[PDB]
Amino acid sequence: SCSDVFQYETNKVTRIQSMNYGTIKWFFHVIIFSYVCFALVSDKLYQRKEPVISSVHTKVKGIAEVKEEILVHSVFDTADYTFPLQGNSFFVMTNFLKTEGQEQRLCPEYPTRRTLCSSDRGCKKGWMDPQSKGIQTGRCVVYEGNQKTCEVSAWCPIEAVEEAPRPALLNSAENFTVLIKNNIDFPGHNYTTRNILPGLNITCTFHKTQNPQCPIFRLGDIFRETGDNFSDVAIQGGIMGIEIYWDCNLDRWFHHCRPKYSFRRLDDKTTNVSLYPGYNFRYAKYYKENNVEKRTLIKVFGIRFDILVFGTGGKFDIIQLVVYIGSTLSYFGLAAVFIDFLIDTYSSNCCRSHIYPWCKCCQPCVVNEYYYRKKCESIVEPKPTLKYVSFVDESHIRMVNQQLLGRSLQDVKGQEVPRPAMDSPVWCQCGSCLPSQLPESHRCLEELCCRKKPGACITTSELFRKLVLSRHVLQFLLLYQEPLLALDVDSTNSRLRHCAYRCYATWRFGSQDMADFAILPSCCRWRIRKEFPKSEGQYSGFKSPY
Amino acid sequence: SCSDVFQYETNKVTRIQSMNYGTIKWFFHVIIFSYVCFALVSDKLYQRKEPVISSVHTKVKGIAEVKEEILVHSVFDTADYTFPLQGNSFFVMTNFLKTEGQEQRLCPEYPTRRTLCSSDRGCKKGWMDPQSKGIQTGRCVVYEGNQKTCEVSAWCPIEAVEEAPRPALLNSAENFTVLIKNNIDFPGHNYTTRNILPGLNITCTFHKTQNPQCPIFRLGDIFRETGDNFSDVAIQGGIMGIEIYWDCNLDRWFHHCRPKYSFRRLDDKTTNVSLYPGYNFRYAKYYKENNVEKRTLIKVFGIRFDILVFGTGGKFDIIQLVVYIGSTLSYFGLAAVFIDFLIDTYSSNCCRSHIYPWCKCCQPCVVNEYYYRKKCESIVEPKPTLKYVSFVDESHIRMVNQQLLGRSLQDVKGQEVPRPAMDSPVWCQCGSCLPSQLPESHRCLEELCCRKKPGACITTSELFRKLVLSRHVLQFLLLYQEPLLALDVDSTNSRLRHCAYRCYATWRFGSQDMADFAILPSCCRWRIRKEFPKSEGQYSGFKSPY
Amino acid sequence: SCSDVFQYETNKVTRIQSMNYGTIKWFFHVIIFSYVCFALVSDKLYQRKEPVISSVHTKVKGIAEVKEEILVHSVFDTADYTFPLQGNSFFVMTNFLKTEGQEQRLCPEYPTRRTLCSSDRGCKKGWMDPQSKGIQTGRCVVYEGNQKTCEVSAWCPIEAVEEAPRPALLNSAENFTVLIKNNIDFPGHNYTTRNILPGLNITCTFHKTQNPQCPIFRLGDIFRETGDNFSDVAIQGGIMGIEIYWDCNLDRWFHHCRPKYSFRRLDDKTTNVSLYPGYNFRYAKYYKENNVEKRTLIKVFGIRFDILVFGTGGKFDIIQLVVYIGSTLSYFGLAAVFIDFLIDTYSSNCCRSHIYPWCKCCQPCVVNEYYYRKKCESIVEPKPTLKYVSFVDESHIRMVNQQLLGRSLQDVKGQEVPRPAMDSPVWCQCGSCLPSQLPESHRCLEELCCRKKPGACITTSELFRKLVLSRHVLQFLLLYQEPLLALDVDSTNSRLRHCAYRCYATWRFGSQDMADFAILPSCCRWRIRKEFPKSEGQYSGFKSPY
Ligand SMILES: CC(C)CCC[C@@H](C)[C@H]1CC[C@H]2[C@@H]3CC=C4C[C@@H](OC(=O)CCC(=O)O)CC[C@]4(C)[C@H]3CC[C@]12C
Ligand SMILES: CC(C)CCC[C@@H](C)[C@H]1CC[C@H]2[C@@H]3CC=C4C[C@@H](OC(=O)CCC(=O)O)CC[C@]4(C)[C@H]3CC[C@]12C
Ligand SMILES: CC(C)CCC[C@@H](C)[C@H]1CC[C@H]2[C@@H]3CC=C4C[C@@H](OC(=O)CCC(=O)O)CC[C@]4(C)[C@H]3CC[C@]12C
Ligand SMILES: *[C@@H]1O[C@H](CO)[C@@H](O[C@@H]2O[C@H](CO)[C@@H](O)[C@H](O)[C@H]2NC(C)=O)[C@H](O)[C@H]1NC(C)=O
Ligand SMILES: *[C@@H]1O[C@H](CO)[C@@H](O[C@@H]2O[C@H](CO)[C@@H](O)[C@H](O)[C@H]2NC(C)=O)[C@H](O)[C@H]1NC(C)=O
Ligand SMILES: *[C@@H]1O[C@H](CO)[C@@H](O[C@@H]2O[C@H](CO)[C@@H](O)[C@H](O)[C@H]2NC(C)=O)[C@H](O)[C@H]1NC(C)=O
Ligand SMILES: *[C@@H]1O[C@H](CO)[C@@H](O[C@@H]2O[C@H](CO)[C@@H](O)[C@H](O)[C@H]2NC(C)=O)[C@H](O)[C@H]1NC(C)=O
Ligand SMILES: Nc1nc2c(ncn2[C@@H]2O[C@H](COP(=O)(O)OP(=O)(O)O)[C@@H](O)[C@H]2O)c(=O)[nH]1
Ligand SMILES: Nc1nc2c(ncn2[C@@H]2O[C@H](COP(=O)(O)OP(=O)(O)O)[C@@H](O)[C@H]2O)c(=O)[nH]1
Ligand SMILES: Nc1nc2c(ncn2[C@@H]2O[C@H](COP(=O)(O)OP(=O)(O)O)[C@@H](O)[C@H]2O)c(=O)[nH]1
Ligand SMILES: *C(=O)CCCCCCCCCCCCCCC
Ligand SMILES: *C(=O)CCCCCCCCCCCCCCC
Ligand SMILES: *C(=O)CCCCCCCCCCCCCCC
Ligand SMILES: *C(=O)CCCCCCCCCCCCCCC
Ligand SMILES: *C(=O)CCCCCCCCCCCCCCC
Ligand SMILES: *C(=O)CCCCCCCCCCCCCCC
Ligand code: NA
Ligand SMILES: [Zn+2]
Ligand SMILES: [Zn+2]
Ligand SMILES: [Zn+2]
Ligand SMILES: [Zn+2]
Ligand SMILES: [Zn+2]
Ligand SMILES: [Zn+2]
Repeated sequence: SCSDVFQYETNKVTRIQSMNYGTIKWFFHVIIFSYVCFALVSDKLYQRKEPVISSVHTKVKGIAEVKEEILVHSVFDTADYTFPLQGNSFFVMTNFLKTEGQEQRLCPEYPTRRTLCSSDRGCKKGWMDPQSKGIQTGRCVVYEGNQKTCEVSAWCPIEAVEEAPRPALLNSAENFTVLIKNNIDFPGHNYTTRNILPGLNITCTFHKTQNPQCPIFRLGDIFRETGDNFSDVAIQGGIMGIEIYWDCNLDRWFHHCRPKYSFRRLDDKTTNVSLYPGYNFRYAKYYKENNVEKRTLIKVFGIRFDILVFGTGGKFDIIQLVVYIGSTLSYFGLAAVFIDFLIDTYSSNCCRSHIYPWCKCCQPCVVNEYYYRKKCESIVEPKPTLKYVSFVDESHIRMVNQQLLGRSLQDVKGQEVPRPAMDSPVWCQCGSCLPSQLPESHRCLEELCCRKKPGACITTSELFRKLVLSRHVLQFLLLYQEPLLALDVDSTNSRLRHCAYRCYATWRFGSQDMADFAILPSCCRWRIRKEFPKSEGQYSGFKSPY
Repeated sequence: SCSDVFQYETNKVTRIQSMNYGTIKWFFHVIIFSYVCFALVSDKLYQRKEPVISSVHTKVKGIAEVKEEILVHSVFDTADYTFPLQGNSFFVMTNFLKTEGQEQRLCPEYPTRRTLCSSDRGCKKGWMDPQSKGIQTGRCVVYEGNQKTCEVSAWCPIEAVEEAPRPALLNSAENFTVLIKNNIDFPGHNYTTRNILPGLNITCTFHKTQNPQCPIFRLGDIFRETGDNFSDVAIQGGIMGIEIYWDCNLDRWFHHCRPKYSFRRLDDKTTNVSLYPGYNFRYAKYYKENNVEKRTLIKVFGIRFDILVFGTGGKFDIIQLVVYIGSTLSYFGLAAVFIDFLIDTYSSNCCRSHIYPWCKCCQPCVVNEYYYRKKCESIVEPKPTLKYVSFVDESHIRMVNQQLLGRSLQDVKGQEVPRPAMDSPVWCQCGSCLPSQLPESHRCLEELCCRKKPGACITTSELFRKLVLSRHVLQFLLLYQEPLLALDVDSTNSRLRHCAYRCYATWRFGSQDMADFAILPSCCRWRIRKEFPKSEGQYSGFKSPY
Repeated sequence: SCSDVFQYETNKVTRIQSMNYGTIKWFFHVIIFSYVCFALVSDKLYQRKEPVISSVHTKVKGIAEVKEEILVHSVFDTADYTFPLQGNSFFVMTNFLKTEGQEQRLCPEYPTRRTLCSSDRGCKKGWMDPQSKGIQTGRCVVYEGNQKTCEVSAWCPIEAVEEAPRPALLNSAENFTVLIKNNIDFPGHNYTTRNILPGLNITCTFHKTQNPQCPIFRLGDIFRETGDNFSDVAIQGGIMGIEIYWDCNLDRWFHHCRPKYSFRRLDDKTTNVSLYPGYNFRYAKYYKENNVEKRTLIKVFGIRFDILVFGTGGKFDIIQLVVYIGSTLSYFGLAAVFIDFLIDTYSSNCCRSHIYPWCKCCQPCVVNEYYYRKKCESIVEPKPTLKYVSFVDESHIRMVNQQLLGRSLQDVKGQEVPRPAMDSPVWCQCGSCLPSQLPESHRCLEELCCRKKPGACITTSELFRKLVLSRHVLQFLLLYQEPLLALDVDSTNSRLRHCAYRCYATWRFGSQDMADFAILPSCCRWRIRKEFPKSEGQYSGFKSPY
């Protein structure tokens, strides 16, 4: 109903005045809160992070004097050593080999072990070797004098097999400068900045400590940073990485979006010719001379500079913070988990029978028995088979959640439970019990005696006659609930019989949890039925409430 | 104060010995833990993942014999069929159309339906058609014999409208090989590796099962993988993707960082000429012949290979694991939520009056009544309007949280509550009540009788005279709290009057929660006031504690 | 054991029938659930998001009539104004400066302030100025007539220092069109789509409202969108961004994967010549004329269009949803936290002694005293030093968890605690106490009197003689636990002495929590020992249970 909707259940708690557990709780809480705040700040988990969208524009500056045997000196400019390719990459030629006046004809292949032939049997027509730039014609030919090489259809004259020039022809390229303009955007955050800000000094060169924001880089300085030697790499070439990292906080109070520049060689420093070490490409200049298409083939060596731009932009997001806080909230209940585990363990008797005698430092932790007693109440499943049995000659109570397979309940011994400390037949050991008058199937239930060993019956006790058999007590108990009650003698006697069973069960078992499922001894049962007999019929006996 | 800071509140709990609920709890816990661990391992939620920073370097190898009508055979090398463009992409020419000796002049446009004119009226001076590479001059001209085309300023001779050659001139390009060198970095994790490791066989070609780590790829094999036909795509061209995936675990014990190679065609397999199918571009060779700038225009068809490199690098992060664990901790309380929901539902009487008679399989779930009784205590808001009423002729108690609008409290019937089973006037049905002597506004409160229907007054009960009106009982109760108390007769009588109200309320209502807000019947009230009258003045009556 | 494994502990709770707290709980729950669902939907936190892998293919269409003084008109096509560079970028030449017939020789440098020399002293041999494309030879030379410039080895004739042409020679480039084909993939989700779908109109041009899905873009329209003027940027050049955003939901029921096109200028709108404003590059055409390698140097101005493709693809992931729900579950316990905080504060007496008299609106919140009483039970650490003391002349009880440094326990006054309202020597103020017969070290414990101020001893009370000293009461209490008990007179007397201590402690302190650690007054102690003396020996006294 409506009145049941507007309810609030609060947990019943026990507040413990303990230095140890209070200190533990607050230590746990402070550590957890400090780590939670530290993780939040360090990893900026309150921030939504957006990857950087980058655009790079490079401007390489520098001229080189190049000396080639012919000896002639020439000046190379950007139009000569730079091949406009990309923005996130630029290439600087550092060396070259020139093959001039090539033509599509038949020519003697350059002398090599795979090529040098003695007769036409050492060459197959149409053979396309992976190591040739030509297709075999089948016949050997004189490359020069004694040398006999396999003729091949290709661009001719064939390239000479020669290593790259040493020293590199554009070794002066380490003195070249590149200006890098990097525009970045965070479209989700709608933020864009660039690496060159107004007022930045433009006549500087980058230095990681002196000028770490000058976007002008000397290539030799890049190689020094990486520990690589420009002169060596210039010969055969390579690939260098210019990393631009953007750790950008777009919170206006803590705003910072500047690049960090780092350098990384990207080509393997290998000498395995099978792997094509360095960085080179064959680039052909075409020109029409003598009404024929010609080719100046240049094997271009150089260094490709890859501009690697990466990073994130963070701005405060409520949802991210909420998610993080919710992911951290359950950690504050671990103090309770730990302390409750301590209360549950140290309440165990084992911790005192064996441990404390050995480790006498832990004895003061016996207070957890009191804490557990005040904290936890143990209850059993109220099953129809549940029965509780008390013997006056025993200090404990037996729980029998076990079917009686025709066995006397006196002989069925179940697990012991402690009594709440509020403060003729063969199975009879008191000589005051009578056989059960129930159906034989259910007769074993009442085959129980007040005592496990021979002795005096509990019926002979004073308190049995004052508590259980006193008409005044039972009448008072009945009137307390029904003050004006008036019943026939038989109905009243039945009520007093029930109240007497109740009184015995409460007296010997205590809690109604046990007294509800208690079983009266035959002696007490039949004494009560003698004090309050029914006019007619037979007694139903124990009927479990569930 | 300080002593209040060092406190620990533990929750009071009820431990249930139940097979069903213990099994349910442990089943829930095991399932939740297993799923939590499985999710953690599978998605590596203990790891901080960094996107890969990639650098690609390609080396295409292969020569092609090209036959063009003129019939002449020529050998194409990389310098011829490759246009150095990028690292994450390479292009292989597969076909071409050559237009030689172009000049900037006035020329007859190539015959087309849009172009063919009969007179100068079919061409507008300065017209720039989207389908022309020229600007109209206004006059028709003879392309050849009868053909009359619109003269146009453009590069001349104009290109012939011809499809790409079939078969492709560089069909042998499927036999070409590309070596891909991929360098990757995880700057946050400070890890870099490359796809070619020392010892990798260099004379292999990639195969997805035999050699899935050879970075040398035959282009035809790529197309076979994709199910595309190289011969067909070579004619008009296309775009192929070489995907390099890096699933890299940088935990040293479980370290693995190798690439997975896959292939994906990236151009639409369309035949819509409006959409410019394939991949072609017009590239012009410039040469000075006859002291004039000329142009050999080549329509270059071929396949662009895009190298797509993606992936993540994971290394264990404490913060990520902490966040995940905290996000999973609350799921362990769902067993408690579920079982408490079961206890709350199955405690409902509805589950037994109607359900169990129908579904007799659920009857053993009646134990939840006991569990709920041992688990939950219901309390009401102690409002000034709160009043509890008990009639001896009823087995229940009425709660009246409702203002008395001049109505007798006997006539005001509130909702019924069950009594805690601890074990002359017109509105009078017992003939022992007197009218209220309070102000008329507050007189209706005491207009209550001990019984709802005619009968004997509860004052005639024995227990009323023994519990409520016995001087010994009240004196004992007062001395129990104040052993040495001694008061004037009037003060003592007032104390006994209060204690008698208390005794009636406790006897008929039980818990002080109800007895505090109980209302004594007029009969009992005035009998008590007769047994313990005050010397002078009038009786204040009921004063709610709140 | 096994029976202890199959247990379920449920929390004991108090259900409060309160409009205020029920409404607060449900308001909290509804707000939290609504925000949780809103965050989930808005941020799609049930989805695993994959970054887009993009491939771009551009096709620029348009021809321009170019007029250069010589005055001659020429038609430029793609082969002329487009430099095949990349897919994610395309370049359109908009202006150029041509330097024809350059040769590698010695030439007079172009007149500038840094260059103009009067004699050979104004030029250093081999000097490589950053602003020169040549290397100084050391001698001045006549550029023209009076002008004297420093001779320099370079490509000659040296380029004239001239601004870019105004108006731009390819100003008609704003009428050019580019078709952008964008293929995207989500490899984890195994989804690929493209921006051109079947049925898309191909004769349109993009408009942000009319045709926001036409992938054909007029460049001038892009600049209008950005608010930039194409004519101005065409002169010196620039960089424009075409952003393609993919917000793609790959859930089939809510599936949508289409691009959003936006435009952003990427070059800084700077006029600082040091920063190389615009976008230009020097591109050289090489031709062999007169058996010499020549160079037509073109300074190419134009606009680079960067195609920026970004976005995510989301598909439902169970793990992500589970993580989010778990991160949100603990927020539902904040209603309980808040209401329990309210119960804990408003139970404070301070809220009534001072606050309510001032703020009389809060008085009805005094019910939290009742709620806290029904919710929280406070217990103390049962330390060996813990002792409770009650004086009959005081209404409260004193807790002494403090060692007695030879001080009489009567003089040691500890903190006050309220009694559970169940309902000759110098330190003696009643004249019935005797000195302690314990060892002097432990004698101060029993140096306690029944009353703090002079008066009658509690032993003179009737209830002391009826409850504590009545043999019947104690015998009944002993038989209630041991009905058939029979002991020697000395053992029985010891049992009655213990039970009398128990009865006094229970009567004056109540709960066994206090009565366990209570200290009997010397008067009561010795009266009890007189009523039940031991045959021989001395009395041990108080022994703390812990
Ligand atoms: C870790 C747990 C235990 C405690 C939770 C701490 C939070 C209260 C902190 C974490 C991140 C903090 C935020 C970090 C960044 C910002 C941005 C800041 O705004 C700006 O800096 C920009 C101002 C502008 O928008 O113009 C305002 C404070 C705020 C929201 C902070 C408010 C306090 C927050 C939410
Ligand atoms: C899912 C819930 C219920 C249980 C939590 C399980 C954790 C205890 C697991 C999850 C991930 C595990 C980690 C996975 C990876 C590593 C890296 C491993 O280190 C290495 O492999 C590299 C060693 C090196 O650093 O040189 C050390 C163990 C550790 C921290 C593991 C420790 C155990 C962890 C934290
Ligand atoms: C926010 C808290 C308090 C409540 C949790 C809500 C969930 C039950 C919602 C959140 C996201 C929802 C999902 C969003 C998307 C989908 C995909 C949908 O499948 C499709 O659309 C594609 C069908 C196909 O696979 O072919 C099926 C429903 C499902 C799983 C939804 C089921 C209901 C979900 C898990
Ligand atoms: C950097 O590289 C250059 C070129 O490889 C090294 O100089 C060469 O060193 C070898 C061995 O001594 C000589 O035979 C060559 O004649 C040198 N060439 C030049 C250009 O002088 C140079 O030594 C390397 N750097 C360092 C520091 O060792
Ligand atoms: C790719 O290379 C293979 C191997 O050279 C070619 O197949 C050969 O083709 C010739 C001419 O038809 C035959 O004489 C050979 O017997 C073939 N060899 C094998 C092993 O089959 C193939 O034609 C080439 N493909 C293209 C498109 O050029
Ligand atoms: C792969 O593509 C080639 C070229 O389109 C196909 O070969 C052509 O097929 C048509 C139809 O039979 C013939 O008219 C042409 O003469 C063929 N050209 C060549 C080069 O032979 C080839 O059939 C396609 N692959 C497959 C398996 O069908
Ligand atoms: C867009 O740019 C063009 C070129 O800069 C501007 O046209 C020039 O404007 C100046 C100043 O009035 C004149 O001296 C030039 O002769 C103009 N050039 C041309 C090509 O006409 C134009 O004004 C700019 N757009 C707007 C709207 O101001
Ligand atoms: N706990 C308990 N209850 C009993 C016992 N014997 C009888 N009762 C209760 O007494 C009632 C039956 O009374 P009884 O004299 O046995 O049968 P009756 O004469 O037919 O009413 C039922 O409510 C039983 O639960 C017993 O040994 N233990
Ligand atoms: N629960 C309850 N308390 C009552 C009732 N009548 C009086 N009291 C209490 O008795 C005290 C007043 O005593 P009373 O004889 O009514 O008035 P007095 O003579 O002025 O003291 C107050 O503490 C009341 O709360 C009643 O019907 N029910
Ligand atoms: N709470 C409490 N227990 C007491 C006090 N005096 C004695 N006892 C208990 O009584 C028992 C000792 O009885 P006592 O006559 O003092 O000594 P005994 O004659 O050697 O047995 C122990 O269990 C004590 O805890 C007292 O003042 N307070
Ligand atoms: C007598 O019964 C003493 C036995 C104590 C058993 C508890 C042992 C404590 C060690 C931890 C056991 C639980 C695992 C917790 C892992 C963090
Ligand atoms: C007896 O009850 C002693 C129990 C004490 C439990 C503490 C066990 C060590 C764990 C300490 C962890 C927190 C650091 C110390 C807090 C002061
Ligand atoms: C008599 O009162 C029996 C009525 C039982 C009502 C409970 C019905 C159980 C079905 C679930 C209802 C709550 C929704 C839970 C969704 C997971
Ligand atoms: C009466 O109290 C029976 C209640 C039993 C509750 C179980 C209802 C079915 C839900 C089971 C979910 C867990 C799987 C089975 C555990 C053994
Ligand atoms: C008398 O004792 C009244 C004092 C009340 C103290 C409580 C003050 C309430 C304000 C909040 C204090 C706790 C911080 C909560 C932050 C959200
Ligand atoms: C006395 O016990 C009054 C306590 C009332 C607590 C409410 C204090 C204000 C916080 C309200 C937050 C939720 C919105 C209002 C719910 C109806
Ligand atoms: Na949580
Ligand atoms: Zn017997
Ligand atoms: Zn017996
Ligand atoms: Zn009446
Ligand atoms: Zn009456
Ligand atoms: Zn004294
Ligand atoms: Zn005294």
